[PDB]
Amino acid sequence: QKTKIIFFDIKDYDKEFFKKYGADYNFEMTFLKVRLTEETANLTKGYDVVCGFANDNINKETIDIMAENGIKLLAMRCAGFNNVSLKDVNERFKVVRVPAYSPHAIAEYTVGLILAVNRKINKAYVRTREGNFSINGLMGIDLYEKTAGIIGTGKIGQILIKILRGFDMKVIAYDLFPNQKVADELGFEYVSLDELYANSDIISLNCPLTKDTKYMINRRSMLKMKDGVILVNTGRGMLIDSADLVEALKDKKIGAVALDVYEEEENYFFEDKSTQVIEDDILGRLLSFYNVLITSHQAYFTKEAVGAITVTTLNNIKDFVEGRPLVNEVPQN
Amino acid sequence: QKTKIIFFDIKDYDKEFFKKYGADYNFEMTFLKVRLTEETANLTKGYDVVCGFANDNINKETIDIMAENGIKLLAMRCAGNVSLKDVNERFKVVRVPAYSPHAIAEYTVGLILAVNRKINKAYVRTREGNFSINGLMGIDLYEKTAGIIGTGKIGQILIKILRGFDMKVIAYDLFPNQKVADELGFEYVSLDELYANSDIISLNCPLTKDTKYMINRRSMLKMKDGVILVNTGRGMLIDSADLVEALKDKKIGAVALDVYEEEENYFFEDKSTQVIEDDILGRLLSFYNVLITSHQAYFTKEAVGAITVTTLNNIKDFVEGRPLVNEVPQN
Amino acid sequence: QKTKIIFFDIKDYDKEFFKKYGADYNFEMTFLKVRLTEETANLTKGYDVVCGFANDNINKETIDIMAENGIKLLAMRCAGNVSLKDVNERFKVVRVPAYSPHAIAEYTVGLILAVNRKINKAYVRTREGNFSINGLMGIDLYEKTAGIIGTGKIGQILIKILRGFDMKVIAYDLFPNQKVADELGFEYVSLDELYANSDIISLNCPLTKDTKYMINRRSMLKMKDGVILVNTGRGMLIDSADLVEALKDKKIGAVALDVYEEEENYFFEDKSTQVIEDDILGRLLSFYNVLITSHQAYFTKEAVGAITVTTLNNIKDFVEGRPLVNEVPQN
Amino acid sequence: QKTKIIFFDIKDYDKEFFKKYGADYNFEMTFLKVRLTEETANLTKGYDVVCGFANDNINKETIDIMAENGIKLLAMRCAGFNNVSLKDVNERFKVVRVPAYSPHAIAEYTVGLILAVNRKINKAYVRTREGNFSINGLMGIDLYEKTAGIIGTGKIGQILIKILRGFDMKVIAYDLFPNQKVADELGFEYVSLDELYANSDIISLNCPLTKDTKYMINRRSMLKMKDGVILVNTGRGMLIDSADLVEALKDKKIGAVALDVYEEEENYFFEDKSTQVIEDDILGRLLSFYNVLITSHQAYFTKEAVGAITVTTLNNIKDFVEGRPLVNEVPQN
Repeated sequence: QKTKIIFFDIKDYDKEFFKKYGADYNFEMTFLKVRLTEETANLTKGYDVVCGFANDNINKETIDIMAENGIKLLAMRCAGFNNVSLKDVNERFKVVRVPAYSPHAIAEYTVGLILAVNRKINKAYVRTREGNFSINGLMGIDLYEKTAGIIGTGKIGQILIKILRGFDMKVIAYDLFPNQKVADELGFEYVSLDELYANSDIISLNCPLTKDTKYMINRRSMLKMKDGVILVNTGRGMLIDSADLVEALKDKKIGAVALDVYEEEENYFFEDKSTQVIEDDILGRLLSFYNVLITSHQAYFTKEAVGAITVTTLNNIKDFVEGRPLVNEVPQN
Repeated sequence: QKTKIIFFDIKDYDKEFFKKYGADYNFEMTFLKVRLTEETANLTKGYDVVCGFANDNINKETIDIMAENGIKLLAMRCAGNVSLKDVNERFKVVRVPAYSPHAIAEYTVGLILAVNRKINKAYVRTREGNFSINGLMGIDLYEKTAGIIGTGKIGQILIKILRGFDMKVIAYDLFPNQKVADELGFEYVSLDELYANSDIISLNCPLTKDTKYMINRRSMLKMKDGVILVNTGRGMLIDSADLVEALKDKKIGAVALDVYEEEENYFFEDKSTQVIEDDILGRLLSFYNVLITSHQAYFTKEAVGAITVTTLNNIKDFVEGRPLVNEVPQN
Repeated sequence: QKTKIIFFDIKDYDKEFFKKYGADYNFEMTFLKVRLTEETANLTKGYDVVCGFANDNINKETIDIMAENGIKLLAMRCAGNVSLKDVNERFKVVRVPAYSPHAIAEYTVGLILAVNRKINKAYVRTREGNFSINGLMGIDLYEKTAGIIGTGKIGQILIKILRGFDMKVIAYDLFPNQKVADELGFEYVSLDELYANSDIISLNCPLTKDTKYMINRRSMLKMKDGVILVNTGRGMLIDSADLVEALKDKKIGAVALDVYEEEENYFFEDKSTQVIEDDILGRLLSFYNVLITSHQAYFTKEAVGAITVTTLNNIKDFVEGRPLVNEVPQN
Repeated sequence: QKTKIIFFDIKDYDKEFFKKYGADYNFEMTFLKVRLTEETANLTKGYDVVCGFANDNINKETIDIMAENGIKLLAMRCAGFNNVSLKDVNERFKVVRVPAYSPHAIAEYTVGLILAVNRKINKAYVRTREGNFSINGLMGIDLYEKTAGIIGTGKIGQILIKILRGFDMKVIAYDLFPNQKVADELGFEYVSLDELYANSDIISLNCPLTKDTKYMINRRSMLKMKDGVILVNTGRGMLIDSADLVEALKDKKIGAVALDVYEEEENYFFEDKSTQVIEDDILGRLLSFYNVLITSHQAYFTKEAVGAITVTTLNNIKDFVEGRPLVNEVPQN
């Protein structure tokens, strides 16, 4: 009678959110701790809907077993789907995701990254954990009255800008669709890229990836920046030409950099590669610089974000069962 | 003919700033990284001025050696650790506080976010090639309540930053300034109200008999489960043994400590190759949700330039026979 | 028609070895990394055989669920943690020890050297770009005395390795084998002699009422200052609270623990995002000269192949109606 | 009257060794905690002899001040002297060092490195320190009955071989001056390089650096090795073509590698570069591989070695004062 959903890779918090928000939905929900892989795909027997996540390995064999079991929808409770062999589904079931949003989580994370690399909080941690309370080399800069250059004045950039204005930073910004009323309200100034590069003590990337923003941060543009600039990217990996970023670090143009995204993150992120070789030379090199901080696309990861993802997942499933268009469908080609 | 100054505990930019701001004064400056203790006090021979730092051990023997060497002024950068009564007017003592309000408020926000979003933990994973984010979920600050204990200048800067996050802010101080509360958009409350309602609590108040161990088993009982606590004020504001129990009980969600009630035995030094004798500190260092840093909230280029200048002004005032603004009085 | 086996706690080479050595038997194998607890016990539905590991929590509820699902055999890899009396003959239980003597002796020498020469500490420095070696001085093993407690097969292998270093070796066992002592070149001694004379002490003996807390405040008092202690035997051989005091007093120079008296709450799991409730363990983890590893002395490719084979032989014997050599008897 | 010696960078243990062993020498010894640099060089006033160490910065200005102060000998209590501006001394004083020996410390260290990388002891440490008691990915191999290939059968190689024979490894070895009696006594077999490469599960470099051993471990020779080989070098940095070592790691030819020496260690070793950029790409890349362990020329560092260095330093100084040839002189060109 009720729609039967099997969930994989569930943590206590996921379970509580699905039971809490799903109370209104008329689904019958079973929560498993294991990931969805070919070892576990036969547990989908008897279910109508499978809910998956970023650690699953949803390959051909997994897909085949779920289709044979008559699964009709695979709902990913995340924005990525690189772990799904889309080409093998063949419309045997639909696939849906949850697009990234959570703009406060991400703007807040960005400021946490700026401060962590500016003030060396990660490095201090590793020292004190080992009983080393020396602070030599950990000096940073005050943000007060420095200039933040914000690339992108969407919803994430606006939240970011309002926080940095709270630090009494001076804020300049670049966007192809500037909004002068928001600039008046938050107290920042729109400028060209050239002006932003020349004048900014810290630079954050908060703009979408298009042909024109692809590798916008590269050798040429970093030459225009101030020596010692702090760069942060929680937007998209491909906004930065990573190889050039390595040279600018070496030349000392870039004072520090924090990356929550990476141009070839698909091969690395969300996975523990701590016991295997990292084949990407540029990533392996970035990980050895004292002033590089990398994190694995975690800017979103707050309980509020997770709760909204949970809601979107339940709405995804309801829309499917009611035959509505799937706005979060992942197309199979 | 030149005034001779020997510096101990030299770190980032100390040498360049002292040289730059000390020019045109006829100073001759010797810059050591080592600390001042009885084992290095002999190096003060032939100097007019010794300039030290908070972790020096300036005990009676150290004092006697410098007095014997005829030093005239001992100037302590960033200190609160001199055995002042053994000096006995043999030389003057100066103490230059590391009061740098922007640096410290900004650091506090960096600590809140680091422990909330587990940035330090992520770093240790990704450096080792582990890109899993399991267990690293935090909370949004937006629309949460921040409880700020102390509304001096560091607290005000902090509050204006957190109001930028659109946190709701309440605060406690014995000398409230309602004009600033109206300007920054916060509300003054009692300690009991602050404990009950705050999702984040920051300590930015002076250490008195009454604030000593104000955060303790009873007060932490009144806090919300999962509260984030940060302390960049003074170590003694927190009963550290009770803090260990409140972590175990899971009352405290996460804690960042830039100060520690017995930091004088540990801070600013590398003890990575010796035993830490303090049980409580050794225990705090093994919690997943404790971040300790070594009193480094002050540590920016701008702060250090201002401290350096204040230090040199005291030295110049001494040499020109004016009052030493930062002199520690004896008698 | 196929025998169905579900594996929990799968790690390095488990899947490949079970597949390789299990071929030609008509087994159908499902391989999970998760652990077996009441929250995963339902996954055993439809299986004939469950194959678990030492950190599973096989409590009454877990047992009841597997019995309800009709499992016939629970085979525990590397265990000592099943609530055996709740089983009540509803299924058979097997326990396959992680006894692998070369792996374990070799690991022990790697632990001695790691803590002596501070290799682990160096790693954390150089990974961060710190190539200073200050504080990392060790001692030569050549001509020092090694005290080996237990001369079973793991102890014998260890002793032959340390004799290769030209260490002098003394040993304690209640069942001494003088022929092996003549062959390997060591001398049997009392515990008091071993404590007094040993620069290195390794525990490689079984846990009985008499060896329980044999290393404690009194016995460590008899040891030489700066002694290196290693334990890859059993956690309970050491009174861990006394070990904390002996570290603080500086009696113990360095200690490597592959086992811990309460390891059953911690080992084999990632607790990096939760509180460690055990005070003593949290304190041991903050000493510079403590190295703890999670019962991994066994963990080589060869050991695991042999354990895998023994596991599969028990399963095959079950299916063919022969005695299960590693069955844990009930009644 | 007595010869006056000023010592820099003294640790408690150094002091105790100099007082203990110098009791027979008739020197007057002053021990300072500070390093010798231009900030401290005027403390050499009134002394006849300066005793220095690897963290000193003995540059032109330092040299000039010591010469003006009438220093006659600079004794380095270490084997290196890259931190001395030799060209500026101009025979104003002599410079002596202590050549490396301590063969037990170094053979013992080598085995500690082999085991650390084989058994992942360093990685386990970082995990348990963080409260992670998982052992996934930490599996090693038994040494028993595997084959160790030892390049160099000098005093260090012989000690190493006797230890590994204690593990009941099979040992084969290469040396240009083989000693068949030592091979009979220790139970190993001499072989060609080609045979050693083809047959060894672990390989240790314990041979001197000459034209023929320079980059002997390179692309071509590592192609001949077994996949998964464990390589250890406590001999000299230049025995390995480091760039090729990075490619062999990536290809998975090398299973793990432990380096106590590095071909351009002069720029890095003994110094804390944890708050600055590492300009050497190859070093920065090596530091990010899971199966690379680097340590800073510490194989020697035991109390026995330090005590012998102390003795050699005192003998250095006595030989100088008595006008004997200085066998440990560092020539100034």
